[PDB]
Amino acid sequence: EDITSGLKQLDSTYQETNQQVLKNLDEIFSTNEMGEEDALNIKKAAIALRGDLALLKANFEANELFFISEDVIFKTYMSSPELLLTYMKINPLDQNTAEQQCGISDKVLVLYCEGKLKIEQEKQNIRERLETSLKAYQSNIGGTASLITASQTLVESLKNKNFIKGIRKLMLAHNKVFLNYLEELDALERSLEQSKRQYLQERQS
Repeated sequence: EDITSGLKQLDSTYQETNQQVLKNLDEIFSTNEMGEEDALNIKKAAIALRGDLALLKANFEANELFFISEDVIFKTYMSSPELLLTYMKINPLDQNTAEQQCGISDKVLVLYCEGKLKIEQEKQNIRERLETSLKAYQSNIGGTASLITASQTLVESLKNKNFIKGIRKLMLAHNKVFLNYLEELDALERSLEQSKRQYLQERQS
C-alpha cells in the first residue's frame, strides 16, 4: 500500500513544489553595465531551467500513464501461466514467427513456446520505456543546479535542494516500478517453465 500511496505523495509534493518554483521564476521574469549583464544571465538561466523542468515533468507523466496500462496487462493475461496460455491460444502469433521460432509438433509445447516469446516481447517493451525515462532524466536533471548557484539565502537554497531531492525520490520510485515489472515477468517465466515440466512428467507416466 506504501507503494501506491507513496507514489501519489511523491507525485503531489513534486507537482506543488514545481509550481511554486515556476511562480518564483515568473516573478523574476517580471521584476551598471555588469548589472545588466548579470541580470540578463539570470534571465537566460531561468529560461533554461524552465525548459529542463518541463521535460522532466513530461517524462514523469508519460511514465505514470504507462504504469496504468501496464498494470492492466499484469492484472489480466500476465498474472498467471494459465491466463498467458489462454490468451496466446486465443490470440496466436503470426504463422511466420510461429514456425520460425516455435515450429514444434506438440501443440501444447507450441503454446509454452509462444508464451515465453510473449514474455520476452513485454520484457523488451519495458526495458525500452525504462531506458527512455533514464535518458530523459539524466540528460535534464543537472539543469537544476542554477536553482542553487543562483540562490542567495541559506533558507532559499535549502528549499531548492529539497525540491531537487523530491525529484530524485520520484525518479527512484518510478525506477522501482519498472524493475519490479521485469521481476514479475521473471517469476512468471519460471512458473511457466515449471508448469511445462510438470506437464512432461505427467505425460511420460
